[PDB]
Formats: sequence, structure tokens, C-alpha cells
Amino acid sequence: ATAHFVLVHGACHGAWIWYKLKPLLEAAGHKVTALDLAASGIDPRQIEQINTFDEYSEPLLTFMESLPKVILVGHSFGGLNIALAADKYPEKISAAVFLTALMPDTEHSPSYVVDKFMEVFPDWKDTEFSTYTITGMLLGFKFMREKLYQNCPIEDYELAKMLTRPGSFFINDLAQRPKFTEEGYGSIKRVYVWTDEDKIFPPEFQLWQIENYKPDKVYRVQGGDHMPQLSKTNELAEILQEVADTYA
Ligand code: NA
Repeated sequence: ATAHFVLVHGACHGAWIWYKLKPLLEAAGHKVTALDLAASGIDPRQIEQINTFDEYSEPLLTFMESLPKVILVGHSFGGLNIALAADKYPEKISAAVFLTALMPDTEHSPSYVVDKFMEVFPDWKDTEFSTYTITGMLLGFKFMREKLYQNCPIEDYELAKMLTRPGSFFINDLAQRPKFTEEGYGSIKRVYVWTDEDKIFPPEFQLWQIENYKPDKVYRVQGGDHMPQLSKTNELAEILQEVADTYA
């Protein structure tokens, strides 16, 4: 069965992270949309211009409204963006796939799993942080090479160095905004795809998020780093096909 997948990147990244997965899924007859969020990819805005998590999410929210059902795939921090889109348009979503992602729940503030990630005490190495009138971050080259892309082909790490941009977790926004609702986000089917060699979201942290808000299905990507759409593209495509077969 074929589906329309909507691929959503995390902080500091863009649509380009899907450059190998997208044509592979299209070769199986799926429709694929790979978005740049605000101030991401080649979007013209700068991160200092994005004042709220809603503004950051705008390209996904606009796309969801303009839909003529889709399977959302949120990577890393993109899990928060697809949770927000699901809270708004649950009827348009066949399933939400959380790919080594921050999966929020409905019982706690949206900031909950980001705070729990901070509790992991991640080693940011050469990442640079700053503030604007929100904390922003520019991921370090060594940080990305060792903590995110270490099982990726060298050329994918080269794309990351040429294309990653300043980003933000909008932690204060997430902490003060309303909890995601049981009627919206809480109503949709969820899939978590975890990687067992992830060096920034430890597998134990991915498993904690799974236990904290049990999804309908769970897949392990053996040998995946944090970037399985780059390091494990074929394996990921097979998992997404099964997800389309299950929920379409
Ligand atoms: Na783009």
C-alpha cells in the first residue's frame, strides 16, 4: 500500500537530510513531502526572527491546512513539530512516526521530554550557543561527526557541515504553552523508530520515551546512529513501507 509521507527535520537541519530517503520512497509509489521549517534549510528567515515555537512550525502547519491523510515522520526535535501538527489536524494523519525523536505526551508540559533530554547531560563539544531578544545553537563540526553522523557516509557529514544552521529548542515556549490534548495529539496512531547506536539520544533515553507514552508499534534500527535516514536508508524505507501497509 502507498502513502503520502510528510518528512520533518529537527533543530539546525533542513529538508536535505531526507535527500536519500525521499526518492527511495517515491520509487515504491509513495508521495513524499520534505519540508524546511522556519529559518531552516534554504528558508529565508533567520532564527533571530522566529519568536515562538508556533512560528518555527509555520511551514508544517501551513502545509497541513493546505492538504487536499498523511503519515508524518518527525526526526529528532521534529517530533515536537509533528505533535503540534497532530494536535491541530488529527483527522489528516494516518499515523505519526517518531524517528529517534523527542516524543511528547499529554500528561506533562510539551517541554517535558526536552528537559529529560537535558537530564541525559549531552556532551555538546564544539557547539556554540548564544541568545537573542531564546537560546540558539550552532552545532559543532566535531559534535556532529562523533555524536550524530558517526555511522553515516563521509559525504553526508560533509552536507551537514555545509548546510546546518542556527537553531533553537524554544524551551521556554514549550514549558509555558498548553499541554498537547488527548483529543488531538492523543488520538492518533504513533510509531517509534529507535536506533541502537545513537550517541546523542542514548537508546535508554529513546526507550524511556517509549515507556513513558506507549506507541502502537516500535521498531529498532540496528546499527543506526542519530541520522538513520542517512546511515540506514534502505532499512528505514522497509520499516516505513510496513507502516504504510499497517495504517493505510
Ligand atoms: Na529545501
